[PDB]
This record gives sequence, C-alpha cells and structure tokens, in this order.
Amino acid sequence: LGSMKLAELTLESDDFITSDKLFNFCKSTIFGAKYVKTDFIKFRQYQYIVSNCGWRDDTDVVFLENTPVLVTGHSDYDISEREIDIIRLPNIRAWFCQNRNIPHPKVISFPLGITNKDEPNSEIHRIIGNTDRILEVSKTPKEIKNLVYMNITVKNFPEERQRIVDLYSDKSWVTIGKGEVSEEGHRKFLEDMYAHKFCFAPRGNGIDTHRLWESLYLRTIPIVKKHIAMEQFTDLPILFVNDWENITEEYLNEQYDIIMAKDWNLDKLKIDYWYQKILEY
Ligand SMILES: O=c1ccn([C@@H]2O[C@H](COP(=O)(O)OP(=O)(O)O[C@H]3OC[C@@H](O)[C@H](O)[C@H]3O)[C@@H](O)[C@H]2O)c(=O)[nH]1
Ligand SMILES: [Ca+2]
Ligand SMILES: [Ca+2]
Ligand SMILES: [Mg+2]
Ligand SMILES: [Mg+2]
Ligand SMILES: [Mg+2]
Ligand SMILES: [Mg+2]
Ligand SMILES: [Mg+2]
Ligand SMILES: [Mg+2]
Ligand SMILES: [Mg+2]
Ligand SMILES: [Mg+2]
Repeated sequence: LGSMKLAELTLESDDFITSDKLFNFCKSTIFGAKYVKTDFIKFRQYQYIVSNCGWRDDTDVVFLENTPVLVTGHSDYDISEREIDIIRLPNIRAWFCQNRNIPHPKVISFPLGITNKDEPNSEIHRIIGNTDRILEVSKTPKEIKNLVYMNITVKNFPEERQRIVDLYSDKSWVTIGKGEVSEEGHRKFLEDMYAHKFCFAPRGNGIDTHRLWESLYLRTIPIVKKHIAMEQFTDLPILFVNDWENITEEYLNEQYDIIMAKDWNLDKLKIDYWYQKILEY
C-alpha cells in the first residue's frame, strides 16, 4: 500500500536490519520464536534436537518437534534439501532464515542486512557494523560521480567476482575502490557507494551479502546474480542479472530509468517489518 521510489527512502537510527536485532528480538520467549546459529542445524547430532551449545551464552536444548517458529542466521551456511526432514515437521509454522536455498513455502528469507557491531570483542565488526555512519552518509547531498562502483574481495567467490574485475575494471563508467576496513576506509566505502547509481553486489562465501543492503540504505541499486536465495526480494530495487557478461553503459542507463521510476516495498529494508512478520506467528 505505502510503497515508494528508492530516492524517497528515509531512515531512522533503529531501522537498520542486523541478525543481532532478530536474535535479540527472539530472546523474549513471549514472541514464541527460537533463534539457532545455522552451524548447529548443519552439524546436528540428532535429527530433531539442536542447541546453540553456549553461542551467545545460550545452552538451551531445542526440540524442533515442539518449535512453532525457527529463525537461523549468523552463518554463511544455507537452508537446502539437507534440512527437508526438519521443514516437514507439521508443528513448524515458519522457518525464517538467511541464505534460503530450497523452494519451500514454509522457508521465509530475511535480509542479511548490516554487520553486527556488538559481536563481542571484534574490531572489524565494531567498524563495518557502524549503522550511524550509514545514516550519516544517507542524509548528505547525493552527488553522482559515476554509473557503477566496484569494490569487492574477489577471493570470497571468484567464479563470479573474478569475471566482474576482469570485464569491467577499465570502463570509464566504473569507479574502482581499494579494499580498506579502517574507520576512515569504511566511511570512504559508504561515501563512494552513495556517489554511484549502481554497485556490483555479487554473492560471497555466503549467497546473501552485507554490500547488497548497504547499497539500498544509500539509495544505490545493487547488481546481483539471480538465485533462489534472492527470489523473495524482487519487490526491492535490486538489478537481478542472469550472468555477469555484456553489462554496458546503455544497459545500465535503461535499467536505472526503469528502476527509479517504479514503486518498491522499501519497508522490507526496516527491522520493524520483520518483527511484525515474526509476530504474525
Ligand atoms: O573498502 C571497503 C570495502 C568493504 N568494506 C566492508 O567490507 C564488507 C565485506 O566486503 P567483502 O567483499 O570483503 O566481503 P563479502 O561481500 O565477500 O562478504 C560478506 O558478505 C557475504 C558473507 O558471507 C560474509 O560473511 C560477509 O563478510 C562490505 O560489505 C563493507 O561493509 C569496507 O568497509 N570498506
Ligand atoms: Ca575491486
Ligand atoms: Ca548478460
Ligand atoms: Mg531426533
Ligand atoms: Mg545461515
Ligand atoms: Mg539461515
Ligand atoms: Mg560480518
Ligand atoms: Mg564477516
Ligand atoms: Mg561494488
Ligand atoms: Mg547471487
Ligand atoms: Mg547493451
């Protein structure tokens, strides 16, 4: 009903999606959702019994046969056919997950969103988890320097990321950013991203990527390869590509005009949407 254009996006400091906010939300057992780090699903030693085993100081044993809402994240691991036995539990009303990798209506994707700043005793997390710096940049005048921003660690998924660097590095309509994860390097990254219409947001070790959401919060269009993990985000202004070949200035100019003209479900970018989505169970 209240959909809007990407350029009309406004953010408050608590809007930003992080996995910590959903984990934190689920800590209040009143809301009837159990949060399990995906590793404890993949390497379960019982078919239907799992535990966070002291992750986030949570040592509760979870009986999935008596769990109405399951939420998994804080892991590059996906939910796939290997978890079909858990999905088929008649008692489970919904499975909210990062990296959905099975076309099952019970399994609901949620955005990876931004790095968890509170990740105990981690400098990198403290830096690139700063949502205040995202909010800060998002309120400055958006002045476009170029068409597409490129700043990716190729090593993390080279079959896609190597093609992007090899094909597009030398284009006049591409701006390269050097990887720097200092507090100044992170600010520079966000300011660079903000000053482009698009950024390359290829998948990494995990299918979902922080860069995808960082781009959208800065009202920049992320370019992402089509994947079942992304199939529930088609109502966000993401440019979904079949492959990484034959991206041209004329192609992106046209896609910019089409995407910026449409209305999008931008409330999906705000954590309150996913609180309410869980609260519906
Ligand atoms: O110059 C830069 C570049 C990057 N960054 C930060 O670094 C983050 C990660 O960028 P990288 O390309 O190195 O990492 P990836 O995108 O491959 O991995 C990310 O998404 C996929 C998940 O599986 C990974 O756990 C997550 O780190 C960016 O989202 C951004 O927050 C900077 O702060 N400055
Ligand atoms: Ca690069
Ligand atoms: Ca193509
Ligand atoms: Mg069992
Ligand atoms: Mg996961
Ligand atoms: Mg998951
Ligand atoms: Mg992280
Ligand atoms: Mg990381
Ligand atoms: Mg990029
Ligand atoms: Mg992809
Ligand atoms: Mg063309």
